[PDB]
Amino acid sequence: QKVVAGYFADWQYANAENPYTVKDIPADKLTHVIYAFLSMAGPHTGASETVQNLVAKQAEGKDPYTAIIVDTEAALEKNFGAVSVNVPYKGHFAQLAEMKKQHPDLKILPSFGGWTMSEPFHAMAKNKQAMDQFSKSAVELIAQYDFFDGIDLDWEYPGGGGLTTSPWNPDTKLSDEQKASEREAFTYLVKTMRAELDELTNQTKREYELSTAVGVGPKAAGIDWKAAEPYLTNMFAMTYDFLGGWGQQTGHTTNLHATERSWWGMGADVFINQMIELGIPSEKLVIGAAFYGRGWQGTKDFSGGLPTQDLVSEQGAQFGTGENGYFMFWDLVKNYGAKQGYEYKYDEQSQAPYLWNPEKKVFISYEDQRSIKAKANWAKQANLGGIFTWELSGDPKGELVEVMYQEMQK
Repeated sequence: QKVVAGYFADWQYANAENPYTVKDIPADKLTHVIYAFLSMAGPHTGASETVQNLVAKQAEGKDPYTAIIVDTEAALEKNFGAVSVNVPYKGHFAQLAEMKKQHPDLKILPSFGGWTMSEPFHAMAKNKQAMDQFSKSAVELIAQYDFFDGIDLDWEYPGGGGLTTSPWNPDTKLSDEQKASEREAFTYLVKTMRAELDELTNQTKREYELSTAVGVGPKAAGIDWKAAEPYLTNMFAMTYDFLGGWGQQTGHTTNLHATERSWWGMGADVFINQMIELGIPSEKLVIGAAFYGRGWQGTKDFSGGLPTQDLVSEQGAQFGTGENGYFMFWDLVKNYGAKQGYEYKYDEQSQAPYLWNPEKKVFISYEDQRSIKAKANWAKQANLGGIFTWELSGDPKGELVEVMYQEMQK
């Protein structure tokens, strides 16, 4: 029985072009739904003003580093439709409670953190009591919202390399002291959360999962996997965002196979193998697939052949699906076809599709049925735990979910 997991972004329903809700989830084809994102009462100076305000409102009258719902409008308030379960809230959470009733073998996890809300973890990790407050309160939160089956951590990342912790800027770079501190803090955190969840099981007789997202390359080395892995159920390997419009280096964002034409030798396979070498058991690792793409404009010295290890562009694409340089799968399918000047290409060696617009010199790296099938078969061959996607709304018709399910469970 393999993991087939989908992240559900809490904000996507509000896009009138693809107003994706819990009711749109192909729950019969998934083993896990991961709700993104919750946080804690701590600093979010690096996030939008909107998130900072929401956090501040939720933080009021709570102890520092209490686990919180951030977008409570989405989670609890918005009426997405009547349900059969007897819960006093609406929002996505009522829909999730209904979904759990209708699909009782499905696991539903909240995810804490993500790119823009990882910042507070760094403050939290400086104090044992802060970690203990987060752990206790996160489990209290799922105890209240009892359709959840555990907790997913998305701290990007212990040892830095995240939004507010770039190592290449002296202003944000973590000291070596801070990196060692955070390495030990992550082990403590998962040990403490696992014991808290164990206490919940003493009370409810239900099993709960504790899982984490895992960054690639140096982003995985910041955790002591040999010490931490016993406490963790699954490791969601973020084998995407290898490249994107934040940099000029152009190519595959989520290619299965590293090749000689990979920028810096990158590929999912090499990164998953590295994770195994660091001590994550293969059967716990879940390979990451994308229902999005990333793109560039002003791609240089390229005419639609195979991408190479030195391929650059003037800049990230100054357009996207609701944010520049970021494209949802559905948008690519509907609006970036041959008739719009974009030629479909497939790098068979890398197992990755890409679009090339010769007239606009636009290169888009993405993921499709072919590459997802390749990833799922590779996952089976590598004795991995399964496959996951960021994120479900990219595939409104559930066509890519169908491939994950069919290929991962065959």
